[PDB]
Amino acid sequence: PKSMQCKVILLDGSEYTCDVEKRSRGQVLFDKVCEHLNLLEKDYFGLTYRDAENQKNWLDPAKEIKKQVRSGAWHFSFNVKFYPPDPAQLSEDITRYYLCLQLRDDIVSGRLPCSFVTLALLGSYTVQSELGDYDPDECGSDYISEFRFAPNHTKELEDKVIELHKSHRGMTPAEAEMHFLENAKKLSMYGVDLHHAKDSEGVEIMLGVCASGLLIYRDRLRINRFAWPKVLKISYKRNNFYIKIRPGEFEQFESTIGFKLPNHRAAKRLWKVCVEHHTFFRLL
Ligand SMILES: CN(C)C(=O)CNc1ccccc1
Repeated sequence: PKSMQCKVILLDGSEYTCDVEKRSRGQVLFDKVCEHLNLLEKDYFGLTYRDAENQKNWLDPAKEIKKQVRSGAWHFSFNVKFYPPDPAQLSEDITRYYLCLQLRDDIVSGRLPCSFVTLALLGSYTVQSELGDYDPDECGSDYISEFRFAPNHTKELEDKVIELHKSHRGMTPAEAEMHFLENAKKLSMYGVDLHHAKDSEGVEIMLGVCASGLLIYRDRLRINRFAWPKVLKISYKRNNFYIKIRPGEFEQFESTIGFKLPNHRAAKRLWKVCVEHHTFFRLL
C-alpha cells in the first residue's frame, strides 16, 4: 500500500510531515493535521496548496489529493477557511488560539488592513498571551519585540504595543486571545477573501467573499453588498462568474450581474468559495 509524504506549514510557521496512501482523499490528511494540533472544532479550517500558476486553492476534503495537486508537490498550509463572525461562541480556547495565529498572519501580510492603534492593541494582546505580564527587565527605551505585528514596523508602533501591554497585568492567555478576537472581528476586511475581476464594462473591481455575503469594491465611493439571502444563484462559464440577485418585493424578475475573471480556473475557484461560504453561513 504505497504512501506519499505530505508537508504542512502550520500557523506558527513550523512544518508537520506525515504520510498518507497515494489515493487518499483530502479529509485523511486534514484529520491527521487536526489530531496533531489537538483541534476538535475542525469545521472552520482547511488545507491550501499552491497550484501550477502558483495561486492558493483549498484542498477539497472529498476528492483525491493526487487529482488536486496533479503535477505539484504534496506541500500544503493549514488555514482558517470560515472566519467566525463571533469567535466568543466557539466552544474551545484552542480553536480561538489557531484563529489568532491566522489573523496575526493576515495582519503582517497586509491582507487585513488595520489602523496604527488597532495594530498596537492586537500586538499588546499577543504579547500578553505569549510573554504574560509586562516586565521592564526585558524592555528598555530601545525595545523591539521578536513578534511581527504589522506589514511595516516603526519604533512608534513598538512603543505603543508596550504602553498597552502594561495595562493588561493579570490577563491569562485565553483572556488576551479573546480580547484580540473581539477587536479583530470588527475590522472591515475581517474574513474577506478578495478576488480580482472586471465588471461587464471591463472596469477592474474586487469581489470579496465573507460570512454575511458578497462585496463588490468598485472605486471607493461605491461598495455594493449582496447579503447571502439576496443572492438566489451563482454560476461560472468560461472566464465568467455570474450572480442572480433576488427581485425586491413586487418586481417580476431577478437581476444578473456578470464578471470577467483572469481565466477559467479563477472563475471556478471564486464560484466554489462562494458556494462553500453560502452553505456554511446559511447553517450558522
Ligand atoms: C465590510 N464587511 C465585511 C461587511 O460589510 C460585512 N457585511 C456585509 C453585508 C452584506 C453583504 C456583504 C457584507
